Amino acid sequence: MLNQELELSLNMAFARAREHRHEFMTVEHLLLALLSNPSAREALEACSVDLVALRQELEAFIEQTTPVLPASEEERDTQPTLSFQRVLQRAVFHVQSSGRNEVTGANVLVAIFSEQESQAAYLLRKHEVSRLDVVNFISHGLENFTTNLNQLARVGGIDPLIGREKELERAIQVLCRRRKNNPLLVGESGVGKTAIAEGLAWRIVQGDVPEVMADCTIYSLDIGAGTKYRGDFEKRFKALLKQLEQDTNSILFIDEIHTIIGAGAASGGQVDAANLIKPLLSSGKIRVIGSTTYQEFSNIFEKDRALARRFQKIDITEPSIEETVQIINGLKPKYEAHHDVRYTAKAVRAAVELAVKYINDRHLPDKAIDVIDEAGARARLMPVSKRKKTVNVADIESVVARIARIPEKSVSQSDRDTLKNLGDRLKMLVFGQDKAIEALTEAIKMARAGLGHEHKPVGSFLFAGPTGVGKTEVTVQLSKALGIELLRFDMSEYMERHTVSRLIGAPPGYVGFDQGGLLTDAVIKHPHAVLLLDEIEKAHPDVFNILLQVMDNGTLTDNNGRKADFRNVVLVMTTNAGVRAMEEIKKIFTPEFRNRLDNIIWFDHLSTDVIHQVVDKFIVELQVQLDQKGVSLEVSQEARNWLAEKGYDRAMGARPMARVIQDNLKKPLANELLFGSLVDGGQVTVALDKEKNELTYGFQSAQK
Ligand SMILES: Nc1ncnc2c1ncn2[C@@H]1O[C@H](COP(=O)(O)OP(=O)(O)O)[C@@H](O)[C@H]1O
Ligand SMILES: Nc1ncnc2c1ncn2[C@@H]1O[C@H](COP(=O)(O)OP(=O)(O)O)[C@@H](O)[C@H]1O
Ligand SMILES: [Mg+2]
Ligand SMILES: [Mg+2]
Ligand SMILES: [Mg+2]
Repeated sequence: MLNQELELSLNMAFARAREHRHEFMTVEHLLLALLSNPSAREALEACSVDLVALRQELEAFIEQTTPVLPASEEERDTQPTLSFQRVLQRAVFHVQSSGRNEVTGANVLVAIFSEQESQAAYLLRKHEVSRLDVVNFISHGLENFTTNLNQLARVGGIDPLIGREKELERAIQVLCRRRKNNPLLVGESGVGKTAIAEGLAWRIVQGDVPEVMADCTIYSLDIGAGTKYRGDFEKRFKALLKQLEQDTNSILFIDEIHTIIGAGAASGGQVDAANLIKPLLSSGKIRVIGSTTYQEFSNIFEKDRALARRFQKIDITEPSIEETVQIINGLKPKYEAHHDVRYTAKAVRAAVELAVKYINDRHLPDKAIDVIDEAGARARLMPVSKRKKTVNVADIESVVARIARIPEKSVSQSDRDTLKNLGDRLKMLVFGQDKAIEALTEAIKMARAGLGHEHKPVGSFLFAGPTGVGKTEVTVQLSKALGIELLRFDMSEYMERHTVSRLIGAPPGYVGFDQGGLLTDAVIKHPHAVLLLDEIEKAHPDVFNILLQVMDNGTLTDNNGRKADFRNVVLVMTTNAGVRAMEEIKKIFTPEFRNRLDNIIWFDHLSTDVIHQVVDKFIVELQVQLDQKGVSLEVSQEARNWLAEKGYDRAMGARPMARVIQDNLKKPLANELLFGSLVDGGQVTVALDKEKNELTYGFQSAQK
């Protein structure tokens, strides 16, 4: 009774339903199959129907609503619904009563119109295909950015909006109010705030929005944390608003509304320009849909108050797992057509569930769609594009793992050579503190070997010991040996309320300087770094609380929802407080603070031999400069003793050494190097006049 072609179309649709593992074979499956059927195809072509858009809409609906049934034990196969059987039976009855030999796809197409409450019939009417059309065929033959969203909808620049009926209903209801007419979509990034504004414009086009909003057109404004860079925000915006307020039912969508208003301007329009237009202050009234995040609504919008009261807040919550699975299932056919691949039902669910578990700084549905797009694209890298089959979760897992992070590079070469030699390298610049450097390098190597927490700084150290023994020098050299930036902050400048009777008397907040800008700005600008905090004992308790968060979470929150990632930072805090005796450090710093440290790196006093090594180091540096000028510097043992004695103090450590070397070894050579015996090279002998306790200087030209 049915055509060969019809029966083939049925088999191909039956085939697709058992590989997608659909439990039901529906009327929408039938219409979809009819798109491959020659007679039904030609009928739809005669009515000028874009078969691809119909293909996409049917497939999307089928995937969102058809239950999948792959599991274990006693279960069932693919089964035609009562309605499906009803349609085919209606076609057979019509055809037999009409005097025709066989049922064709076009006859089934006529039968589908009688399924009044079906999605298939709904889509046919949406595409303006009338039942009569098939019967007649069977028998015979603002200026630039992303503006007019209504126009974008008429073509296909806007991706379809799945679900979120309640949110759309609430936005429409808000726009319909006499006062407080402006919806303010509030939600996290990636949740779908822009998608809802855009999805509304589509509803206006479809006429799925009541008569009062029929003439409405949604215009999106050219936005994208504070705007004021050349032109004239005052007149251009005024001319824009007058062109919108030009007697029309125009809705102005302003994405990221927290940009223009709430923060801080520099001009004289922004907040004040829009404020006039909302109620009435001209000869019209406009409506605005805003979009912002939860934190930007509470703070800069509601408290600083730009226009907060004129807006109606609509909470746009992150979709659930199942709601997101429905969203991906509804977009899936467009991704499959683009990537030439098929995503399994299990991969789709895995994309959503694994993104929820491991991509924690982002939100659904955005992060799940990115994973799906990325997995489809990844398939192109493998030869041509390996279709996939009854497994695909493993692909999703690789993609999610790449997004959740993996930045390696610590194996057989380059980094290995520096880490293995760090101890020795630092021991060449800093003496008398082998243990300190050893413990420091053991901790860097441990973290570089992938052993440690991901949500914590590379290392958190408290460098304790006496003044001028190598604490600052070690961290400065550590940063140069690692090849990373050195971010330095003095905690004596962050005590909050101690320095004022002198002249520097501007301490408002201080913690405000670390937060509101400095500390975070420096860490965002230099993710890989050594963060040195001098004299940590003088810091204000608010700084310590901030430091506890850094050591616990590896992140800071400041400068308007900014994230300072401390994951690749070596935190070093130096203290003089105890004076290495170790029990004194326990009293000064709380157990809570001390137990979050990876190590309290102890630094000892300098020996007489270490002080002599510091002197030699200063002398070699000078010899390097002098040797390049053909000048040989020799400093006698007694003179080295003299420099050691003068450049070291128990209370200052080796702090006075630089000055002492400069005054007694560098300055006395200046005249001879410029206009004396050393002009063309030569020798300098520095000795000690014993019973005078003063250095001796001998010169000889490169004229022996
Ligand atoms: N309900 C939805 N249906 C289809 N796609 C959605 C839906 N919600 C969000 N998206 C998509 O997820 C991504 C993030 O949505 P978007 O509107 O940009 O989030 P937001 O504006 O809140 O930051 C976009 O690709 C958007 O198309
Ligand atoms: N351990 C040492 N090895 C080599 N030079 C040192 C050593 N200790 C001090 N110095 C010299 O003295 C100066 C002061 O050292 P520094 O690390 O800044 O002291 P502190 O331990 O108070 O932080 C350094 O710049 C360095 O020139
Ligand atoms: Mg957006
Ligand atoms: Mg200081
Ligand atoms: Mg110090």
